[PDB]
Amino acid sequence: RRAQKHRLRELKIQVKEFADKEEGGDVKAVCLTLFLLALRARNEHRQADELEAIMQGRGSGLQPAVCLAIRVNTFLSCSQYHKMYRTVKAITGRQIFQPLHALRNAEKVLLPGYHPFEWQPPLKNVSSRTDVGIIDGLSGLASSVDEYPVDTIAKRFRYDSALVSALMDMEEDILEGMRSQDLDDYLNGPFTVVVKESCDGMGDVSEKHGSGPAVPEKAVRFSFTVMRITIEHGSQNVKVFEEPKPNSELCCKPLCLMLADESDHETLTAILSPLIAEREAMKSSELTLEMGGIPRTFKFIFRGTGYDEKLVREVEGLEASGSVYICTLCDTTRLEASQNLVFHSITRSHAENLQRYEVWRSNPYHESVEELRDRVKGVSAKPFIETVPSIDALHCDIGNAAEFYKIFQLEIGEVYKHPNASKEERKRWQATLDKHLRKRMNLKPIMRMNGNFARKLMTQETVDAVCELIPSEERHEALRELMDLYLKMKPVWRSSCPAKECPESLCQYSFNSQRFAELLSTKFKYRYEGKITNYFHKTLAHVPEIIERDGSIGGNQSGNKLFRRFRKMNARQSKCYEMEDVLKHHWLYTSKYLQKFMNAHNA
Amino acid sequence: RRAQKHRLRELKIQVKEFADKEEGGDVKAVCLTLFLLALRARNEHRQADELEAIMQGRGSGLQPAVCLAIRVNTFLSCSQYHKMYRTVKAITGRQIFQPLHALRNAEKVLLPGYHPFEWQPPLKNVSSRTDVGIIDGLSGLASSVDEYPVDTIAKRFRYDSALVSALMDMEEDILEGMRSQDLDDYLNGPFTVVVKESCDGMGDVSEKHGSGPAVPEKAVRFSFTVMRITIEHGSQNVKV
Ligand SMILES: [Ca+2]
Ligand SMILES: [Zn+2]
Repeated sequence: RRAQKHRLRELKIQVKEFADKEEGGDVKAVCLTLFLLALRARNEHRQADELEAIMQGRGSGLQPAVCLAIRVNTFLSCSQYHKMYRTVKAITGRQIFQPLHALRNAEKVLLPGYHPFEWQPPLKNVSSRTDVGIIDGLSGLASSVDEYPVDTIAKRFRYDSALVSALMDMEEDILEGMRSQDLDDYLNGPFTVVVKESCDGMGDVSEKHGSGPAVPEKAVRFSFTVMRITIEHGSQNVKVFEEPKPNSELCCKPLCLMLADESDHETLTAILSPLIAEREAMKSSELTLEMGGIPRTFKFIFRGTGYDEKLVREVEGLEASGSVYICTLCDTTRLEASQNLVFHSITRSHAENLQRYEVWRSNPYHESVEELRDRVKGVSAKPFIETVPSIDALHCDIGNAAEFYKIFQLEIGEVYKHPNASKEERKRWQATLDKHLRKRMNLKPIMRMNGNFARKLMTQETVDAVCELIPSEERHEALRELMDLYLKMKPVWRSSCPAKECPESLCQYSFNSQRFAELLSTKFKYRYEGKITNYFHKTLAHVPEIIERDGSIGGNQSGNKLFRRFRKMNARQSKCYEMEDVLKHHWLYTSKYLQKFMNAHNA
Repeated sequence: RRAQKHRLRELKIQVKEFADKEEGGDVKAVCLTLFLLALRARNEHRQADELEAIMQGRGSGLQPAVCLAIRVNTFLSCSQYHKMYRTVKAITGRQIFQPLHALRNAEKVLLPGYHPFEWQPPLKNVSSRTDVGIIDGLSGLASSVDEYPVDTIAKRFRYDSALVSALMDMEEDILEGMRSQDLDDYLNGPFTVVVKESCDGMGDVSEKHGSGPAVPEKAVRFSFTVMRITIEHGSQNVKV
């Protein structure tokens, strides 16, 4: 290049002097065009569009977000990716991948705390500094010796910044969504965003090959998911964005992680309370953003539905499990639940629960303990988290089949004429049923019940096989009608869109459930022993109100295995940088941008 | 195109004159090196050597063996590799990496038990097949319950297979050494090879998590190592 510079210096002076005498110092672009047409005179057009692509960079360039998605999805550490990059860079001569600092900039553009924004109300008790990332989850606790001891490790994001980064991630999708729904690319807000709210612990995360049992080491995440986005034009609203898979593992963006027990109450609420404060400050605010070159405004709505049963009974203030109070919507006792089957409503709310707890504190009528216990309907603790509860179809049909197995046990028992039996007589009845189902169905019995055995039990042919063993075929007709009502009721909560999929089955729901209640209360009037499952109470009573409220009934070892993967593969030690690392890599794993690049094979 | 051609017709005819007067109708290399010098003075050299590789004729895709090398050296599973391969194929359009078929093909090429060879002695108590690799280390130890009971799993090669495979992939090294130390390629042997051997146990190799410490399971590899290849020609020998 030095001797080429010596042979080409005069020509270089001439081309730069034409550049500054025609364009004004634009030697690069004119050099591009003259070399391009110098190749175009030899009709090698493949190389011409190739040079267009490499000046475009969209050829074999690999924009750093793509290889970042590759490294995150394939679980590569830094040294190995550096090895792969330098080896392919050496063997091809061209630099097809990217180096590490560009990868760090490409990940710094996707973390929380990068884009600017503001809020039309000034967001009381929130620091308006706009470049905060992973902060300490303890919000400045009091870890000194003279204080209450707490040895947990919690790392969190601020709520608003993570919401902002999630919206900036789904920016391109919401652009093409509002294009596809026959509207303009220019449109001010307000976009109203409905957000799923969830929390769950992932059990044990310890890995000890020996040294006895090491540590139980329970931990728990707190996460959210953007469910749907909507917008009006004048008075007509439109769903501008809907999510296809709500409960999947690729759309659960985490706020905070802590290594703590799920039931360790005070530490849990002490870490989770400032995020609650941020949520309630955010409930009555207005976000303003600059995504599509123009400002947009945002309101928000939060649905706390992603909780499980033991946790919602714990963090709202109810009894754990051993009460007479089983319904988290209706105040029906266990006594009345066996008695009244469907005629209830939804009567539990947050503010009245606060009022009931204040009644439990004050005790204004100086009554005794048990009448307080039935007056407040199981309210014992101060409520501190708003939560709208729901169900899932696995618990519904597993409670159904757990009833039905006992129904067939009493049906082979002929217990209507044997008012008592020995327990081992019922064990022999059960064992004859087991031999019977193995000899007819070829089914393998098991004491534990999962969704699989429960789902493959409910067939017309198996209920035919079990009613063929019993005489008095009015019993066969009774279980036939009963199974018919069951299979009618099944795809209602087994559709995920029952307002649209099976509206005929959605209608006549109170009609068929009242029929089935009349069947169980009159014909099979021997199950009435007071034993009733809360799952069954929810399937009988609390179905259609949940349906008209939401419209849906929409993987245990999922977060924990992935958490062990992140902790073991790519992590720093000392228990301080570790949680920041797994939190950051989890947030990078959960981006819509990277997954959208990652599954490009289907196109 | 015709507009900028009209704008730069003087430039085209000017460097046309300069190409005829400097190197005699050599517009291609002159205009190319002008682009290279300009875009390297731009200090954005990734585009520059990309254009250099594409105008030299450097191939985009690569050998299967290099994919095998980087896969082994990074310790990656076939699932994640296949995901990476299909993503780069979907993004780039053209294919650069390889799928698993040619990988396993070049693998069994490089594996022992594939290439023919012979022995001038007949090698008593040794089989005649040249195409057996991995076998049981038990050598037909009947482990029925009526006999002495063991449980030690043992896998092994055949020794001569390992020797000939080690020779065939050090073949390029000994070729370069023969070209370095003043000889030809058309030499015959007998090449004298010095081989040391070793085995050592490694202590526990187990990750027991069902209940903690189950068994200190001790394993042991047995291995060989070449360290010297020589040839004696005429009077003396030479460490090739
Ligand atoms: Ca040793
Ligand atoms: Zn209820």
